[PDB]
Amino acid sequence: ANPCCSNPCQNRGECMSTGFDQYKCDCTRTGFYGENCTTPEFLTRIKLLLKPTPNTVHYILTHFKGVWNIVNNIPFLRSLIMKYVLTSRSYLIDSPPTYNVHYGYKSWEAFSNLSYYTRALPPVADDCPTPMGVKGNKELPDSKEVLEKVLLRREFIPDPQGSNMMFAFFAQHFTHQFFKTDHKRGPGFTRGLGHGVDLNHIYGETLDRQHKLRLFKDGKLKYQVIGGEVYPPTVKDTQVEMIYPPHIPENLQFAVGQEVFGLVPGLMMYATIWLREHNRVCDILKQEHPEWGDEQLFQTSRLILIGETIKIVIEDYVQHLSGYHFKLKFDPELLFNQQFQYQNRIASEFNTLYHWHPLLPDTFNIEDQEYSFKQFLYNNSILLEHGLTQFVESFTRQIAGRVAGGRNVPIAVQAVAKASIDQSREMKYQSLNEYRKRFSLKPYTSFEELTGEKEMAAELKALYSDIDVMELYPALLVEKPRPDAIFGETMVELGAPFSLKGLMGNPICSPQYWKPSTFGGEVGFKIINTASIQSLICNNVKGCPFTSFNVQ
Amino acid sequence: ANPCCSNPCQNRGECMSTGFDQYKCDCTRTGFYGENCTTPEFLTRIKLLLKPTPNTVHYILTHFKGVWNIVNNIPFLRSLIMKYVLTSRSYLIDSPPTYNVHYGYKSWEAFSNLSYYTRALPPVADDCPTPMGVKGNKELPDSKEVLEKVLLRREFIPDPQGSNMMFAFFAQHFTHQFFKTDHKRGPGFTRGLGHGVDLNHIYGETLDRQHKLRLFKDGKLKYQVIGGEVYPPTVKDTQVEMIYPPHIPENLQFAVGQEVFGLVPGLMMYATIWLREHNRVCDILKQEHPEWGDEQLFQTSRLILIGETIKIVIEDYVQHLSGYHFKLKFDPELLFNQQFQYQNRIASEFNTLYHWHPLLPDTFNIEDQEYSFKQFLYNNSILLEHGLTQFVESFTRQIAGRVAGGRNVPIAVQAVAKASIDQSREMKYQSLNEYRKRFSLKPYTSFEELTGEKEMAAELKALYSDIDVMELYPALLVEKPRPDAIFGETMVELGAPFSLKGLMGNPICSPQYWKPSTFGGEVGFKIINTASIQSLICNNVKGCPFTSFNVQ
Ligand code: HEM
Ligand code: HEM
Ligand SMILES: *[C@@H]1O[C@H](CO)[C@@H](O[C@@H]2O[C@H](CO)[C@@H](O[C@@H]3O[C@H](CO)[C@@H](O)[C@H](O)[C@H]3NC(C)=O)[C@H](O)[C@H]2NC(C)=O)[C@H](O)[C@H]1NC(C)=O
Ligand SMILES: *[C@@H]1O[C@H](CO)[C@@H](O[C@@H]2O[C@H](CO)[C@@H](O[C@@H]3O[C@H](CO)[C@@H](O)[C@H](O)[C@H]3NC(C)=O)[C@H](O)[C@H]2NC(C)=O)[C@H](O)[C@H]1NC(C)=O
Ligand SMILES: Cc1ccc(-c2cc(C(F)(F)F)nn2-c2ccc(S(N)(=O)=O)cc2)cc1
Ligand SMILES: Cc1ccc(-c2cc(C(F)(F)F)nn2-c2ccc(S(N)(=O)=O)cc2)cc1
Ligand SMILES: CCCCCCCCO[C@@H]1O[C@H](CO)[C@@H](O)[C@H](O)[C@H]1O
Ligand SMILES: *[C@@H]1O[C@H](CO)[C@@H](O)[C@H](O)[C@H]1NC(C)=O
Ligand SMILES: *[C@@H]1O[C@H](CO)[C@@H](O)[C@H](O)[C@H]1NC(C)=O
Ligand SMILES: *[C@@H]1O[C@H](CO)[C@@H](O)[C@H](O)[C@H]1NC(C)=O
Ligand SMILES: *[C@@H]1O[C@H](CO)[C@@H](O)[C@H](O)[C@H]1NC(C)=O
Repeated sequence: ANPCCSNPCQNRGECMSTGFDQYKCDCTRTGFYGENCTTPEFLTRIKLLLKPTPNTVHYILTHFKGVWNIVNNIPFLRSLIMKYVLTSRSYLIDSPPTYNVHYGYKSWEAFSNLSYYTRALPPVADDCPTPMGVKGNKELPDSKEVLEKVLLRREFIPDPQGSNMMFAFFAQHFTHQFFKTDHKRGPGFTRGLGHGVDLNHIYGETLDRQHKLRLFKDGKLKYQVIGGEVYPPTVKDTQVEMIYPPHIPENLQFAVGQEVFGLVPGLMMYATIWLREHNRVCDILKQEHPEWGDEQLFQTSRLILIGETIKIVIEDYVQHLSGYHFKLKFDPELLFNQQFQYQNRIASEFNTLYHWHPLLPDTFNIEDQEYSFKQFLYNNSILLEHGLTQFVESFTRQIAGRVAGGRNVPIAVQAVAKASIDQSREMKYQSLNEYRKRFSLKPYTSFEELTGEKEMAAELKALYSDIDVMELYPALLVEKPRPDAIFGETMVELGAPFSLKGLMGNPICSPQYWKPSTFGGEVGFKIINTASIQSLICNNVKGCPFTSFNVQ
Repeated sequence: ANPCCSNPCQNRGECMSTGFDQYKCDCTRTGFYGENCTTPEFLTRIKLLLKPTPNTVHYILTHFKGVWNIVNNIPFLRSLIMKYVLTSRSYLIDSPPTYNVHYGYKSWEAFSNLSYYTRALPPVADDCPTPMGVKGNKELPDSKEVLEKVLLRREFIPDPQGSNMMFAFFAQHFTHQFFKTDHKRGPGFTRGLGHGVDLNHIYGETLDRQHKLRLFKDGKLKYQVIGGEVYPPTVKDTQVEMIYPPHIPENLQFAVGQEVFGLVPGLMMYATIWLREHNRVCDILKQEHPEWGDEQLFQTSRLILIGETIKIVIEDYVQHLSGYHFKLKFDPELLFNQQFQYQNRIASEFNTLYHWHPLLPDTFNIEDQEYSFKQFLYNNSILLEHGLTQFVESFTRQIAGRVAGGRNVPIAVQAVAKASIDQSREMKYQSLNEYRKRFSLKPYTSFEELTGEKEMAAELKALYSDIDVMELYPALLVEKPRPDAIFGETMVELGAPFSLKGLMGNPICSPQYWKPSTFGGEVGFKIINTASIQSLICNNVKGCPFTSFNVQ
């Protein structure tokens, strides 16, 4: 019935119903006019001709290694380039946020209710004749069919970028501070009211939990020593609620910021590394500030670890993902004479696109052992058995799986992949191509253009019939990868903007925050500005083991 | 104890303790350097010489009536001027917010905890030797003494700007959506988690309350008809919690967004006017959108009333307060090519400075009657007795009191003035002069310079001894007023920045919001862009009585 069910309005024009059968597009500031915001304004046509495609730009970022080598060493050029990578993307994210699972038009409820993931594209109205709007059949294809036919791994396909398990677990650990779906309410709701990098996964969402996690001397987090090694405290000692299956002995129930982290030893590894890091920074701060009390030492340390986390993500993590020869930089100052909103809201689609389960291997290989999924999950002995050092050495060596290119979701975790499909539909996601369009990408004209091959395309075609009805999530995992890259174009172009907004939108990047005293002086500031995945592990793991995000 | 107690750092440098007895100032981006951020940089000296004082600028805004008359009629000049008034102030507010009652240094707790009023200046550390830091005596003067000596009204001093009761009650009504101190926690905490103009005082803080207040047809708010006139529903019909003394009969317990509004008939007057307005905009929207359901009609109407509210406040309310000959304009577009944070956090100091109780008259005069405080409070009969029309006519005629200039707090309300003093101290406010310095104002060098007279100055001197120990709140009510103005310099210069930030920071002012479809089309948009205090009363109060914020 809804006359906007067709997504009539293009180039970001907003569709509004003007009577039961008519509609109108608001093209304000889109750069286009006409009934459907498809006729470009003169100034808009220039831009549309002087605008390289993302695939061109990526090509330039991943070639001319010699030229980038020179740029990387001219601080003022490096700054000019990073500033461009930061700002070019800004315009792709609504901020303040707009829509959510229940609101396809702006409302105060949508803006003000922090429990919702926000939405880059509004849901398909409940009374549209098809799931994707007006196109396709009354129902989407059997999710199980799509799962089995183009998603499930036959043979393990390694990531050509050499991503490793140190990377896979870092992504899970880091992303799981802001992806915390509140399943009691539904898939489109969140328990991460911080809506960003606040390290609630170390310190807790709520003051109540934070306080159980704290030692209240020297600003430190409680911890225990086992075989001379530092580890998170126990549930028994802290009373913080954790999710453990009943058969887990009280002494193995580790308490950390995030209630789910006890479930995977990879998580607990990072949880332990970051716990050590926080207490480490405390000793540094106390040294500088014998006048300081427990609160200030604690809060300052937290501010510093937020900085470290943003640094490592941009300069090591995204760096490695990108494959860029240009050396990415974490420098808030680059946005200071620029228009930018220091605020963020986690988008449902960001969450969805970030279900990188293909990363996971068939077995988890530590030292001599090869642990099956069954053996690895909820088994922290494995951690105590080998220790952090051996975990880091091992995970640095084991290659992670390719995410795009299709057929690489481990069977052990198929239920999670099916849910990703089913819950997308539940949330009334628009189609792959609508999302491509929304991110300034050219719609795919056939399934074969999407996959870059024939077999999976043919299966997808038989299932969906029309490319314009293809779904975002599966498309992501099935897409033709960039050359020797871990992802396809859609993943990158949707992901980068959400990612940089959540990184740079954090308040410590704001002018009033981004200064030495915020972090307890120049020595605190330097911890942030010199932080790296290597130092993090080096400072906190015994024998300062070498690590990196790819199998060297 | 704390080295930072004396407030050593100037020009917005941050004080940090470097050892028990030393300190350091972070002057990053202040424009000054040196141990105390007092030595200006070359570029800073130019600015400091080409910068007119606020008292000069005010003079220019309130004279040359002929010139402003021309500027007000050249749309592009009017736009250039308002843009300057908007932006000149921006730099005075920390956004993202920084400090609060418990945090004198930035922390994630301070930033993230939405229950706190933020702070424009950090509290005085708990272990400073004096209340103001290092200056003054171990305790401030008897708050009662200050109350009685320079705050209590002998004779009613009328506002020379001719502010009236329609104005007084509008400020109470409007401000009381974002000033809602949570007294269970303490004076530095708020129940207004919207931290701005969200009209929760009409619609409720929580979804639960909103829903009890709503009719669920045509997007309307419940209401009742009494003697052919429309009024808010009752507590018995709705179950919404209100604050009424026990002797109030169930049929007089009106339910509205803000639990406290039943306490003053002036509040209930506006509460009724805005309730009517909301249902009025619903009829308009249904007419335009017969396709629309109850939710969308309700939410859109709310978006529109937010807009109307921001419009009226800038173009009528602040207009009248300012005394400016320049015609202020509500135009979000003026900030679109500008650096600005669409976000806000209510400052404790804003709350404090807005305790405009001197506005209140000795009696409330409606038609023939002269009601005492005792008779007026919690008495909604008075409203049903005379009706809205007669209330508007009467309150348009009755002059309000002058706020600055001293000795004008009605005795009936002395307890509230004392609390304002006591709770300031409880929250560890810095001194008047610290706050002056913080808003780029020149410290007062004597009490006589503050009051502009001798008698109240002498009393204040005998009480405080040192001008540099004088307190913000009393100073506000006692200050020498601008010429024939309602306020003194300190009130204006502190007040204006907080005020404009809360008005313009609202998301509907953000580019992705400020467009017709957000408000259900050009007809909804036009309601916002033509709204005025007069159109509000006229479309909603029988007889379309003439109203205004000032006495005729
Ligand atoms: C290591 C073994 C893993 C298992 C057994 C697993 C399984 C699951 C399960 C059951 C969920 C939904 C429940 C939850 O919140 O935890 C989930 C969600 C998710 N997974 Fe994983 N996963 C694993 C690793 C990873 C990795 C490496 C990533 C890469 C970032 C990842 C990304 C995500 C994301 C972003 C969600 C959504 C979380 C939420 O909405 O709360 N997972 N996975
Ligand atoms: C109409 C008769 C009025 C009465 C009986 C009254 C009384 C009070 C009382 C008892 C309080 C503190 C009570 C509490 O917060 O629990 C208060 C606070 C306050 N008053 Fe008034 N007042 C009146 C009018 C006004 C007006 C015209 C203004 C002008 C703006 C005003 C400004 C304020 C403000 C800003 C607060 C702070 C409340 C908060 O922090 O949440 N009042 N008033
Ligand atoms: C963010 O949006 C959420 C979804 O709208 C809100 O969650 C919903 O709030 C309601 C309570 O405020 C619940 O509705 C039910 O309403 C009936 C009416 O009479 C009550 O009796 C019920 O007790 C109440 N709940 C139950 C158990 O039936 C919704 O169930 C509730 N949850 C969901 C997922 O819809 C959030 O409240 C909102 N957040 C904020 C801060 O307002
Ligand atoms: C914003 O900051 C507020 C002020 O710190 C927080 O409010 C405080 O949270 C505490 C709950 O975590 C309460 O403290 C008490 O702690 C002991 C622990 O052993 C409990 O037994 C007590 O029952 C608990 N309070 C009670 C009911 O006695 C504080 O009372 C509470 N309020 C104040 C004024 O401090 C807010 O929690 C915080 N907001 C967020 C979102 O974290
Ligand atoms: C979820 C997500 C997706 C992308 C990014 C990201 C950000 C950036 C940058 F440079 F803008 F910072 N690049 N970049 C990126 C670029 C290219 C690839 S690739 N090698 O798969 O084509 C992979 C990642 C980050 C997070
Ligand atoms: C609480 C508060 C305080 C000041 C203002 C304000 C804002 C503005 C402006 F500039 F933005 F338009 N002026 N302006 C203002 C200016 C001058 C006076 S006056 N007649 O007392 O000197 C009174 C008010 C608003 C709210
Ligand atoms: C209204 C005309 C008199 C005002 C000036 C009074 C100076 C302060 O006088 C005070 O008056 C208070 C209010 O009645 C009383 O509660 C106190 O006992 C008294 O000290
Ligand atoms: C917009 O395209 C044209 C108007 O130029 C119109 O025929 C069409 O109906 C509109 N879009 C859709 C989906 O039909
Ligand atoms: C957990 O790991 C331990 C130690 O390596 C192993 O012996 C045990 O079998 C594992 N338990 C499960 C249920 O996999
Ligand atoms: C800052 O002012 C000067 C340093 O230039 C010095 O006299 C003074 O003591 C410093 N701080 C204080 C406490 O005034
Ligand atoms: C309330 O007002 C009514 C009529 O306006 C008046 O007669 C009555 O005395 C007042 N009641 C109180 C409680 O003062």
